[PDB]
Amino acid sequence: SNKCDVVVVGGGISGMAAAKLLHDSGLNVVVLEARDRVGGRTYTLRNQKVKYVDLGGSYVGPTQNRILRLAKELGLETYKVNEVERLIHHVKGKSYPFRGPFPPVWNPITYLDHNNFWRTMDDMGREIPSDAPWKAPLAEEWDNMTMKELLDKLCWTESAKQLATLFVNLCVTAETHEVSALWFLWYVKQCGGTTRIISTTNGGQERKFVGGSGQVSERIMDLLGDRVKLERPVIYIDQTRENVLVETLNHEMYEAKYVISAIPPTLGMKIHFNPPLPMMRNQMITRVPLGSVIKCIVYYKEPFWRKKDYCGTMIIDGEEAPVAYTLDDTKPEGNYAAIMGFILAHKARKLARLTKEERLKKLCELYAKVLGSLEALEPVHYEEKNWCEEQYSGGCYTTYFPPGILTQYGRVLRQPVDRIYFAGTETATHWSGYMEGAVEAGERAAREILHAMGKIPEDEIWQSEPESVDVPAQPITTTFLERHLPSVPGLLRLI
Amino acid sequence: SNKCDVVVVGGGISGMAAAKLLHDSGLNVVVLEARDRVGGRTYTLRNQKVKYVDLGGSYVGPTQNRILRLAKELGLETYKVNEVERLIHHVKGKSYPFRGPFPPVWNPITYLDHNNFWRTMDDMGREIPSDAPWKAPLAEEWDNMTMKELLDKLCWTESAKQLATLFVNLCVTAETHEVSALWFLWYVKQCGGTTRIISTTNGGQERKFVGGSGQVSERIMDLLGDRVKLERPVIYIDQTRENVLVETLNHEMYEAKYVISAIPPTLGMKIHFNPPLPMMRNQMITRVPLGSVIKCIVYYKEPFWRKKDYCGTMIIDGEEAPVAYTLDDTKPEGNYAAIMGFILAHKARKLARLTKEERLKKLCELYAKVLGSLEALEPVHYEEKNWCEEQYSGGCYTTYFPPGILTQYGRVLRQPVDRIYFAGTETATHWSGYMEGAVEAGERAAREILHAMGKIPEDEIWQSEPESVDVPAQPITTTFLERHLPSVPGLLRLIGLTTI
Ligand SMILES: *Cc1cc2c(cc1C)nc1c(=O)[nH]c(=O)nc-1n2C[C@H](O)[C@H](O)[C@H](O)COP(=O)(O)OP(=O)(O)OC[C@H]1O[C@@H](n2cnc3c(N)ncnc32)[C@H](O)[C@@H]1O
Ligand SMILES: *Cc1cc2c(cc1C)nc1c(=O)[nH]c(=O)nc-1n2C[C@H](O)[C@H](O)[C@H](O)COP(=O)(O)OP(=O)(O)OC[C@H]1O[C@@H](n2cnc3c(N)ncnc32)[C@H](O)[C@@H]1O
Ligand SMILES: O=C(/[C]=[C]/C1=[C][C]=[C]C([N+](=O)=O)=[C]1)C1=[C]C(C(F)(F)F)=[C][C]=[C]1
Ligand SMILES: O=C(/[C]=[C]/C1=[C][C]=[C]C([N+](=O)=O)=[C]1)C1=[C]C(C(F)(F)F)=[C][C]=[C]1
Repeated sequence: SNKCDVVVVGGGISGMAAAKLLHDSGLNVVVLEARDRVGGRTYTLRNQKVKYVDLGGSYVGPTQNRILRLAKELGLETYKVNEVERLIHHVKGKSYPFRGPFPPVWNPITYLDHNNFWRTMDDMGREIPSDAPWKAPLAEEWDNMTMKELLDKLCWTESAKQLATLFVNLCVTAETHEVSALWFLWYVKQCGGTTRIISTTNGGQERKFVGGSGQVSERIMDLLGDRVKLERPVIYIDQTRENVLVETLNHEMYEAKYVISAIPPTLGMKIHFNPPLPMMRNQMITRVPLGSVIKCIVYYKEPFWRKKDYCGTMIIDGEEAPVAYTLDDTKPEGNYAAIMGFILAHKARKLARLTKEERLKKLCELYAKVLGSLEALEPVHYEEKNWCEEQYSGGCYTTYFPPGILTQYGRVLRQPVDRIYFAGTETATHWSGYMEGAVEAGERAAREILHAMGKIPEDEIWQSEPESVDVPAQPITTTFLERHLPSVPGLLRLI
Repeated sequence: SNKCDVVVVGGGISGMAAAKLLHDSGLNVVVLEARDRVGGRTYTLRNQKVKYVDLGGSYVGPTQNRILRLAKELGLETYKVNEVERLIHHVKGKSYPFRGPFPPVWNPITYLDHNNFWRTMDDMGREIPSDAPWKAPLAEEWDNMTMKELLDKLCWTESAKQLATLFVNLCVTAETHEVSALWFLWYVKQCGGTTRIISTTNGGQERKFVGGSGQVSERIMDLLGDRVKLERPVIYIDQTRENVLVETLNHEMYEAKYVISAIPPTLGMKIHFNPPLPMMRNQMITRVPLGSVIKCIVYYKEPFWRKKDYCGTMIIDGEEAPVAYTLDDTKPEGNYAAIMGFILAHKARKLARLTKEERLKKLCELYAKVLGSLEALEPVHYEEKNWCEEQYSGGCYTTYFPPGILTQYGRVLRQPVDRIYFAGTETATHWSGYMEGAVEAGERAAREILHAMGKIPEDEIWQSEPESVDVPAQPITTTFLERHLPSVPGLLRLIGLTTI
């Protein structure tokens, strides 16, 4: 057997961040990675046509201080996603350009309904503990409803319900009827609320890494050398003896003091456990699917949309459109002009039966309509990735919780099982679902082990992160009218 | 490698029925079973205090002709569960004895609401094809609602909503808010509807096997001999070469022409696939949990409840009650008197924290109150099994579908993946979730392979089953009033119109 201090299962950002922290503390770590690459739900493809492209997780922004610090230490730089010109909201077959993060509305009833929807998402979130959403005062009530039920109650207009639906589909790559209202409300609040999660400027989509986010995992693999074992899917963990035994599919055995599980929760099902897992974890890992998305990048000769004072952001309502959301993916130098779009949730499943060339035609025709430009019909290149097909991800971006699961099983997610500690972005308390949450959870799991070893005190397990000097956060603000305008039923109670 | 025609993954009733059919057809089969025993979600415990007891699946009944036929061919016999005396419905801390399968209501408005609830479940079921529920005309609308939402729309009384809640909890070991309305309506219709699924006499809970249901899998293992490999959990299936390669945890390799996967769909996640599964199955097997249940059997000196004209059936509403449903589990000889009860859904999670002795105490106190009998506080023995702890089951009785999954992913549940065919009760079209459905699916998967091999024509893949001569099925009937009485909103519309 190969003997080490800690085996880390998974070489995504979380497992690499955990392995780096333990290595830096002087422990002998091994990373066992199922794939022939590191990075997991991050994947940067390089070729002459694109230079580089993120086909998985890409964006970082203010308040994501851990991923920004880790990347800076590994030598990476960010650049800003283009948001100089106007965003577009495409509604009932017409483009409405706008500025500011929230698509505006002009009808006064629709205005009250939209304002109340976003305000209510944040009001509900203020009662949900980031580190324990099952402790929300209405946890059971909210966990026993889907987001479809909540939007049916809250939205008096079809306009608000359609945009709220798009919000859920885009944020969590899942239908409103698939997901728990408590879990969705927690998910938004633990990113800093509605404005922060939906924003490019001053929010989650502000920046990308120069050369791709895959460099985070690749550069930690560079540091660790042959401590990273590629094509070593873990099949078996045995905790019955003095040392933990970890077996891989290619017949290798690893012996360690402790294990970090840095894989999506449900992919724990791919490991046979001795002794069996405790009942609550045994069932939990069958109840926590990942969402569905195709990330598609269409390349053009120039960023032609900018000539029409459009930044390349499109928010596209309705069933017919394959893509509900796009961002400008042009490189910081103005070259490799491109539009990134997502095919979300049921559409990822519906449109997966098409060929790559058929998806490209649908996207170009959509973009030609929304940007009002024939130039959209002349792509020079195309790259896409359907994350639903990945055996060792299960989907993207993250794990969602169907109704009833977070209150019954949520407490299990980061509970250690003897000498197995749990990392992965699903176990974070701030930007869970993101690269930021991956770093938080991997470093916290590593520090749980250092505490178990008697190397650090209990109060050092959870550590605050200084604000980035390069990407400072501006405050989220609201107006008097936003805070105090009535809801639609509120306007009716006054009549 | 060990070479054969067909590797069957899983030695539950479904894999064992598949293996038996293939063996009987002259093929070389191997069964790879993870556990040190066959039977899976069936498990018959034998000891001197109980003689035998089913801690997993137990009951069979009219219309379950495949399991009856298989068991009969293996030399097994059935007996009837005791339903001679009155059933009890316990609600708001009082017991109401009754006869007939449905707990009755006297309040006229409540009666309309109850009648309409059961009628509507079956009316909706008649829109849903057993072999393709996603083809129901309103499949998307019904799949995008939980059963909680459906009961909130349908039940105009708390009485009906509370009974309907217990019905879902007991039938599918899940909460109403956990499960798709389309899936639940399918599940009930593919068992023959509300009356058949809830009934003891003339329904699913009519009979048990003398000596236990585990004998089905055990007697097939006896016929197959050393073809059944115990403690062989499958970890890897490789279809990249001319023969399929199947690898076990204990480092054995099996080579076959075809594979039958006879495990619960989500337990396919325990296998690494080369090439990877197609996208739809890859995601489906992360979306289909099994329910939660502890099956608990309390033994007594005598079946004392019969002396009070109670058969031992208790239908118990109330968050405080650990157990929502019981049956008499006395042996057919009248000895080893016992009450079987289920701890369902969230209660199986909440009460798993307790010791075995603490659960026995809570159950005895409950039974004493419901039966009005101090004798219930004098148990002589106790057996239980929490199925939520089983690595190689995932839960019991069966797999449930949360909202949105059956329409998006249901088409791939029994779609072959190259040379992998899918059995297991979850893939059945009649009594899916039951031992009957295990037999249907195992035999159908085996015939798909016989067809692939050119041994049988396509029209022999799906085969009807002659009715049991031992267990005749009475038809499900309704009265004129049951068919035509209005719902509560129907009555309100009649009132509004009159007064006009
Ligand atoms: C896919 C995706 C993700 C995504 C996104 C868009 C798409 C299409 N957009 C994002 C964004 O713009 N910004 C952001 O911060 N995140 C975004 N995301 C999500 C992000 O990619 C993920 O949150 C993060 O990458 C998750 O990291 P984590 O380290 O927690 O998880 P992982 O990447 O899935 O890594 C797990 C690794 O484990 C290996 N594995 C799996 N099973 C085994 C076994 N049995 N044995 C050994 N290794 C195993 C996987 O192969 C993987 O490398
Ligand atoms: C648990 C339970 C079930 C049950 C019930 C009450 C309880 C508490 N009441 C029932 C009843 O009264 N009447 C009835 O007809 N059914 C009832 N059920 C359901 C019933 O037990 C199940 O429907 C039926 O037994 C399912 O049979 P099936 O053959 O489809 O599935 P299985 O029994 O789960 O068998 C699967 C086997 O596969 C092995 N396994 C799992 N993973 C692997 C791997 N990787 N490799 C090899 N073998 C594997 C399992 O160990 C099992 O033996
Ligand atoms: O929820 C939103 C965006 C999330 C989001 C989450 C993860 C990853 C990414 N990304 O990679 O792009 C975007 C949103 C929503 C809206 C709105 F208002 F239309 F609903 C307008 C803009 C953005
Ligand atoms: O749905 C019911 C019972 C299913 C059921 C399904 C599987 C296995 C078993 N079992 O082993 O006991 C019982 C039911 C429901 C009622 C009612 F009406 F109260 F809801 C009254 C009696 C029975």
